[PDB]
Amino acid sequence: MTEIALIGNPNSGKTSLFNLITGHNQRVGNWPGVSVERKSGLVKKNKDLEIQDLPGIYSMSPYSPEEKVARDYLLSQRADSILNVVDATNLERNLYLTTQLIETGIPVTIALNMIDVKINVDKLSYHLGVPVVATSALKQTGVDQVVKKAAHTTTSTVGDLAFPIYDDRLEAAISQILEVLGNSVPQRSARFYAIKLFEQDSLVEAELDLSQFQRKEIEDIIRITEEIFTEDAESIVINERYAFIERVCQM
Repeated sequence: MTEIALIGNPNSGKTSLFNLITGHNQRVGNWPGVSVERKSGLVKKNKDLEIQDLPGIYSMSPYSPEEKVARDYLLSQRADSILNVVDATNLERNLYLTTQLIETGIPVTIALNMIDVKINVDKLSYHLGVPVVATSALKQTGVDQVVKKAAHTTTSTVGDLAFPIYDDRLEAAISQILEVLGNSVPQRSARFYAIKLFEQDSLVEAELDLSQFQRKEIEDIIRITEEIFTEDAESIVINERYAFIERVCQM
């Protein structure tokens, strides 16, 4: 069975789209160890697809349990695909999460929502390297198509993946964290873990069993990259994401 993770910003009509895809059969439980709601449901028109609703989140930071829930699920690789619900009226701000979702290594399909409620869909698709489909609940179009696209854009079907490329200086840091990580992380999510370690993410630092050597190399890399920017590590990433998004939205 194909498991499509539904994730987006709050107020993107994500919970609206979930209900319109799954119909009446909705199974709700609880995530392990936390009080965070676990919503799920099979696709109304295709019962062979289970849609896993994730809570509406703006980022994948170590500060929120909802954001931890979303992250941990995507790194456990229980999801085949990501169906990223994106509010078109606030494209730049919604794409902050998207860039992070793409880095996890689970193929992303974007349901570009609230088209009715101008963007060239194909150019946005091309510069993010992900399938994008305009979805309008009002016109009742592309909802079935975007599900189908996510359904066959999975960890199984897709070979290589396009990740957002940042400044050469940060890419230098990322590849040097990638070299020192070795096989301590999966190839699929390696880049995701490398950026989090650069940011000095509490969850990732504590999650990975890293040798004294690896931890010391990551430090040197952070120290030098912080000096060349004259900016703290976390901020460097934040600015890079927005810069990439602005470059992408220009298109």
